[PDB]
Amino acid sequence: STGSATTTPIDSLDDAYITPVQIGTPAQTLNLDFDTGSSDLWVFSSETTASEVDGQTIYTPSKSTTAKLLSGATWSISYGDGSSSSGDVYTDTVSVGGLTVTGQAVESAKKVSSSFTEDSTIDGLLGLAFSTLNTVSPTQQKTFFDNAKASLDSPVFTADLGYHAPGTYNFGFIDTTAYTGSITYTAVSTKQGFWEWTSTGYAVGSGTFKSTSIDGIADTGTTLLYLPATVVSAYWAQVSGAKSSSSVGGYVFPCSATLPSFTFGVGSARIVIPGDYIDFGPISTGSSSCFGGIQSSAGIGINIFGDVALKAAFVVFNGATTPTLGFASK
Repeated sequence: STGSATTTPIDSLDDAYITPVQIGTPAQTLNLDFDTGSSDLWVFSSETTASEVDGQTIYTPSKSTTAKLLSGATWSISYGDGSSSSGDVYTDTVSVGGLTVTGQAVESAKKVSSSFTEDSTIDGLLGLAFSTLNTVSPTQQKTFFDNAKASLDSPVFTADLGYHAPGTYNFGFIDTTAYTGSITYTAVSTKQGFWEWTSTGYAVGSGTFKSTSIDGIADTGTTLLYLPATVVSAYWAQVSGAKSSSSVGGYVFPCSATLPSFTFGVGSARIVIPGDYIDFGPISTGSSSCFGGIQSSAGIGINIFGDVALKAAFVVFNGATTPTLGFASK
């Protein structure tokens, strides 16, 4: 089997991407944030504290003839921005782009933090990291990909995120028309539960490439690119007026600037992030100070190849017995 679904930016800045997901019988379609940095599929639901729902579409398990309470199971998760959610668990039928999994754990939110409430466009998350990170207790549950894997034509999914435009998540096949040149594959460590890999270096604009190992995660659920302070300083030093602002919480730059590109290495290959991808717009409405899309990972504890980087590539998440990651230009 295979599946193919369009993923769409939630706003004009590509702050996140949503993908329609069918849950239950009859289908209830929710728009979920596909997140290769976590491993829980959770949804706003009829059980979510009413004051914490503001415009989201909810899953109502009592209206699904295939929903079954997973007795005794609870979940609770925190995210990189300090947002969180928790609740109980059902199993139900879940389909993404024509690909169906029966008995998928669907984690129903009883509580969500302010950040989720305030974002009316995201009805929940669909985790695509390794199932070892799944938070369901006392019996850990498998991700949608993990459940689908054996049925897929090939044990892979691909992320093709757009810049200010829709893109695609495919399951079970590699669309050879979706990228240019060849796909370069690179080793993955699953020891921390993430799609963790090592970039071979970077360049700023038309500058020379610096060969240096940068360990980080391929994370569709993170908006920006978080890299070591040395790398980030080198980038922003090429933008007149750019500075790190503690009050704003990162590098900012004059909105009148033309940003240089940023290149990252994948083995001997190179992915070029155009400068425009690094502009996240005014820090507040009407400001002429703009937020940068490359930020320091210092004090995160890990480097994160988020949407800013991933949207410059066609990315293969290869879930073979020994997982790997593939990157192609597009």
